[PDB]
Amino acid sequence: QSVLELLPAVDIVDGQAVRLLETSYGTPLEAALNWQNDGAEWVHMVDLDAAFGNNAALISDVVSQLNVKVELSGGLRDDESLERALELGVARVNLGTAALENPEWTRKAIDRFGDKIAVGLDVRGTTLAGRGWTKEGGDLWEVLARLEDAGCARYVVTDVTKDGPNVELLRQMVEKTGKPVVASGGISSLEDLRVLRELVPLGVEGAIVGKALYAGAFTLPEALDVAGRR
Amino acid sequence: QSVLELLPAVDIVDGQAVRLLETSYGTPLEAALNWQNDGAEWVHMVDLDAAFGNNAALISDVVSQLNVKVELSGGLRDDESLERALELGVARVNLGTAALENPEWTRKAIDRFGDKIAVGLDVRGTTLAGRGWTKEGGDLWEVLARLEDAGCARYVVTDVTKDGPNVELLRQMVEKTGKPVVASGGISSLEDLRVLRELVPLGVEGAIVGKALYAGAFTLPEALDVAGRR
Amino acid sequence: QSVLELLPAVDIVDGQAVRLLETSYGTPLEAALNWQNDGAEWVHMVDLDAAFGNNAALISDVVSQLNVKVELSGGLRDDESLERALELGVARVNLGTAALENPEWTRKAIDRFGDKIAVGLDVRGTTLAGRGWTKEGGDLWEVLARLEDAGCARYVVTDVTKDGPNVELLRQMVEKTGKPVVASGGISSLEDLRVLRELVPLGVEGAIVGKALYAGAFTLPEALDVAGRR
Amino acid sequence: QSVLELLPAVDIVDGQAVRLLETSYGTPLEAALNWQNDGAEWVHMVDLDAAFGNNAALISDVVSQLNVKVELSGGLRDDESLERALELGVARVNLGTAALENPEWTRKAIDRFGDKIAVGLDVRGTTLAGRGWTKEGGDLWEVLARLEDAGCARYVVTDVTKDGPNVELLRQMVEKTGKPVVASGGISSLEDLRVLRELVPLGVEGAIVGKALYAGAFTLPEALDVAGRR
Amino acid sequence: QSVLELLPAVDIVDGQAVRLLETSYGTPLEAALNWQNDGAEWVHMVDLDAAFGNNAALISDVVSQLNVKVELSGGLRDDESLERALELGVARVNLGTAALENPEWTRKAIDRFGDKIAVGLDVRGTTLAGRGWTKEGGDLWEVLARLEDAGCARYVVTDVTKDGPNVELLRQMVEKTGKPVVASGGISSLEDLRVLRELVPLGVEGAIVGKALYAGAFTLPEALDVAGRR
Amino acid sequence: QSVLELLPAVDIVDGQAVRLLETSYGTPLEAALNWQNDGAEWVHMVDLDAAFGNNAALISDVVSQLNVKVELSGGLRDDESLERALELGVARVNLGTAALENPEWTRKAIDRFGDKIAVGLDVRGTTLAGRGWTKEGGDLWEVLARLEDAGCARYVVTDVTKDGPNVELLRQMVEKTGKPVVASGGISSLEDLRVLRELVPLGVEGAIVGKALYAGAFTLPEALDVAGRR
Ligand SMILES: [Cl-]
Ligand SMILES: [Cl-]
Ligand SMILES: [Cl-]
Ligand SMILES: [Cl-]
Ligand SMILES: [Cl-]
Ligand SMILES: [Cl-]
Ligand SMILES: [Cl-]
Ligand SMILES: [Cl-]
Ligand SMILES: [Cl-]
Ligand SMILES: [Cl-]
Ligand SMILES: [Cl-]
Ligand SMILES: [Cl-]
Repeated sequence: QSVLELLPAVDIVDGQAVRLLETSYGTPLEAALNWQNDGAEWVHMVDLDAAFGNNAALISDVVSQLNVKVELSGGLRDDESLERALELGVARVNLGTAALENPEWTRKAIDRFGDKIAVGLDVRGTTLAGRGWTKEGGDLWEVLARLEDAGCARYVVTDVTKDGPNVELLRQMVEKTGKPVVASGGISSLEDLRVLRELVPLGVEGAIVGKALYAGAFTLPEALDVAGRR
Repeated sequence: QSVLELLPAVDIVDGQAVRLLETSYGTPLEAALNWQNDGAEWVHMVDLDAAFGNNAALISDVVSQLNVKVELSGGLRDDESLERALELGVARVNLGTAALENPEWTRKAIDRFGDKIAVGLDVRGTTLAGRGWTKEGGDLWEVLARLEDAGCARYVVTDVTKDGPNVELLRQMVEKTGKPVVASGGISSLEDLRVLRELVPLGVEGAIVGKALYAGAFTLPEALDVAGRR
Repeated sequence: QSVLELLPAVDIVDGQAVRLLETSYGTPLEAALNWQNDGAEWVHMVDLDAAFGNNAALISDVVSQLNVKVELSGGLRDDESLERALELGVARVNLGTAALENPEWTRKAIDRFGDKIAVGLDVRGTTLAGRGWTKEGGDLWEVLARLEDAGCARYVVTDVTKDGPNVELLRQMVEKTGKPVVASGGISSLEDLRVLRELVPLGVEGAIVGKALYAGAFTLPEALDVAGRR
Repeated sequence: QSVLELLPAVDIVDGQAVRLLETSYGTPLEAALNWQNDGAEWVHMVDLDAAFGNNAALISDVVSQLNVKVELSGGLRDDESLERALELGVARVNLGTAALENPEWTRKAIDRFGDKIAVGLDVRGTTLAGRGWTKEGGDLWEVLARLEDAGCARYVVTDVTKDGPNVELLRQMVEKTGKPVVASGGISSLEDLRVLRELVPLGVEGAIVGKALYAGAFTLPEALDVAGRR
Repeated sequence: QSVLELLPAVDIVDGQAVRLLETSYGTPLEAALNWQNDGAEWVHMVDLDAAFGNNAALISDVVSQLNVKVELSGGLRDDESLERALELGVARVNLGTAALENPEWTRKAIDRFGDKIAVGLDVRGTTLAGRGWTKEGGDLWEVLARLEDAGCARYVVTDVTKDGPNVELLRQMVEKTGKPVVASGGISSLEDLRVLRELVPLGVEGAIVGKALYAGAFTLPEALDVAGRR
Repeated sequence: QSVLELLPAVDIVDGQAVRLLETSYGTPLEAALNWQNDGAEWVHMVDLDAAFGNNAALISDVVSQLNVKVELSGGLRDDESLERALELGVARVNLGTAALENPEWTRKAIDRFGDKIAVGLDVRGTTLAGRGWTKEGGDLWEVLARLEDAGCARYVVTDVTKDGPNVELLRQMVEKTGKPVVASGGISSLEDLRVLRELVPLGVEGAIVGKALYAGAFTLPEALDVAGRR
């Protein structure tokens, strides 16, 4: 059975990161090291300071001192922020809002950096998240169409609903694009990982895991045993 | 028996939050996680720094890493503050003073954001709280009348007296508006939760809990057993 | 026997407060919570940062999360400082030096805010404390006369001598004014609390307690048993 | 036998103070409280931040919450610094260098504030300490002559040599002035306290103690038993 | 058998450094001391703050208080940064990107400072790492050719791939240059150290070790036993 | 046998100092106190913040509260820095680079302050350390000649090589100058202290100790037993 990659979360907030052992804080390195110690191949690192930051050295420490691969997201919205992030040596970045608000910029980024770029999409069902005073979340399939035309290598789809994984949506995206899709959200137990691993032959590549870890539904080693060991 | 939702409090003060285990401080995530671990569906998060702040990343961490829903209040007084708060992805916000001092702004907010907006009212009996040099707390029923005309989805009524829950007031508001009302204050024991849960069929939706928790009157699991488990 | 109210001290210094368990520091909330846990009805909170500060959020946390009533003092010397303090929702404030240096301002404050205002007087015997290069402590009875004409609701008299409670002075003030008087200083043992409680029928309302607590002369529960439980 | 007062040292450095239990740091209040707990009547508090500072709130906390009397020194060199220090309510201050470099200012201070002012003199044998590029330590007896003419109430003489107490010098000063003299330095054992206590009838009032405490030569209770209990 | 030198890593990030005992943070001195305590001759110190800083005093502390030799890298990109680093007294520095982007500057540095200068090259296989919007990693052998013409004393080759040591590349560089080469990356077990030590007679001088230490593959004493004890 | 004075090191770095008990950080006072507790007469205090700072209060605390004598070095390079350091009351200072780069200034300092001034010389064998872009370490004997003409009271010679004590150099300097010389570096065991103590009759006065302490070669009490107890 083909392996479902896991990307346990590391959130950088006020220049530190929670680590799940109970909880403690410390550096992003210590949080990512905890996951590596458990058998992780990847971490999904979100720089929340940058998103809403000067954590470049903290991020570079993770890249330089750990074997785990870093997928970095948060505030990668313009030429300077993107170039600086890639200069840190991370394995991959995720673009988010601006990549959908600035489609030509996203295309320019994909053209230049190729498989180092993935695009994140936050969804409630099949609706894109986000509502401001004058802006609304666009049409998911119209957005996907633009990214596909740009040759986006990889999609990260985060279900943000609070009210299991959306298999139908993940299926539709893998079929429209023929690209790897990474799922996030909708995971409450190891059974949800089983459900996602059944989709690996269809193109679901991996899952970001975080909420279920902090909720104590399972540990990372338990998740890796279910998702698959390479 | 219909369930009374509980919204245990998390107060962000100097960029940290007390957690009740004895007390310790740490991040808002750790405080909200403690409640989630106890079975909470919601937390009522007050950004006191913003009210009297740059806690956006701390708040986003809670939203992103926890299953608990966040009702966010504190300093949501103008277009920028409101839009920024909603951009954090929180389930709901509460407006307070400005929403009563700027009725047209409140109406504009309700029109645009709908059920993401609730309005908080601080009361002593049936008098609105607040006295300045030249401003006084307005007429509770005149204020409610304006909010009802605006189509406010939900009210959060906090009894600030220090001298049980005001059943008569909560009854009157649910009947005037036909909207859900969340109670805060006047809770000293589990019996007060019983009293409030009897009002769920009349439209009392939930209770914010905080004072009684810190006073040791009960624990959150004990409260949830009384208020109801879904 | 009529109860003598106790107002155990909480001093906010560099944005933190000592807590007496040995001593430890933490937030003003944790200090006030310790007293509440012991049975306190009130705390006497002094913002020393403001007096000699941006502790508004820390103070609001105490008001919002605790059942104990807060009597707040420190740097309440002008329209802005006073209005901001009252906006925090505290039960009562104490004015100090400026209230005696600006009698018309004090009168204006008393007229507007009524029983939310008490005035603190520091004394050595019957002499008002304070000596600068060009200013001296005024005449205690001349100052009291002005406050009485203004209708001051309540006096807090702090004996600052270091060289038991001054029963004669407290008696004279209760008789001149017919107002409640709160005593501070001159307490070295539980017997001093007995002495003060005998004055409750004459108008001594309460005692601030602090020095004797830190000196280990008694604990707060021991003091409350002597002063009276409501 | 007349009692020799002890004034154990508290040094405020970077807004904190070492406490001798081993050593730990914390607030000036906690350091002064440790001495009070041991039976101290006085502490000799040096604000080193001010000397070489905004510790006003920390100092006021000590004054307000402790029974121990504070003798405050450090950076009290001009009208503003002196007035601010006295406004903190401390029992006594010590003037140092400026009081000898600005004799008329010192006289003005003594005239206004009387027994709240003592003057500190640092000595090596009978030579005043201090050598700059263009300034030298003046003549001890010529300096004393000016202070005596000014009516200085009290002298604090600190022996700064590192190469027992100088009984002859302390004798000469008490006889020239008829004023109380407080000794500091030259104390290596309890016997040195005995030597100093024999001088109490001649006018040596007290000793600052610090070096011997940190050196472990004795504890404060042991010192108080030797110096005398009132 | 000729000894392979080990250069265990110390990364200075936010003015502190992780130490591997589990992990803890503290000063760069404490991290380097841990390695020295284990038998290290060298540490490879990276100032990540400078790279992406004012850690000069922290670095000087290591140089001054420890017997271990420091190889310092990070942000040594111009005349001022280089001169300041060498003024700290470190045994050796490593130049990185600028040394390849500014070949004449690198030559000037090598000419002046000789064997105090080594040049670091980050590689994926035989491709130089780094891709920006308009800049790409140059040709490894063309870069090496320029450094050889400049008389570069020593090369530090870091394999940054995440997808054993590259013996062929290390062989080619030692043969092209006749200079010592230090390897970094590609070490997952003690066997990889054996592989590298076999290359010591060919000119591989040492290995930086870090990833494998934090991964728990071996301890530093275990590594030193394999690499060789002098 | 004449005693060899020991001057255990205290390095002030980021306003704190490592203390060797394992290691911990705290204040310079706590570090110097540890040495005093072990029997030290002197500490050699280096203000690395000043060298590469506002540690004046921290330094004054050491001087004022401890019996140990302080030899202070670091950044004493000009009239203001030197005068300020001496105003802290330290027993002695060491001048370093500027004293050799500004010989007339050094002479002016020696003329004014006499035996309070010692000059530090960093050496590799008999070569003065330091190489910049345009400056080189001068000729050791030519530098010494200038200092001797100036009447320098004392020399501190630090061997900075990393590749026992240099008896020949220390001998030559004591004979050229007839002044006390303090050695630093080249100490790996108690035997090296024996070697240095044999030179006391020739004019070697003392040794700074630090590297060997942190390396665990001996403890300070063990060193004092070897160097001599007065
Ligand atoms: Cl990576
Ligand atoms: Cl998850
Ligand atoms: Cl939420
Ligand atoms: Cl409650
Ligand atoms: Cl209150
Ligand atoms: Cl008291
Ligand atoms: Cl006092
Ligand atoms: Cl002493
Ligand atoms: Cl080095
Ligand atoms: Cl490694
Ligand atoms: Cl000294
Ligand atoms: Cl040494």
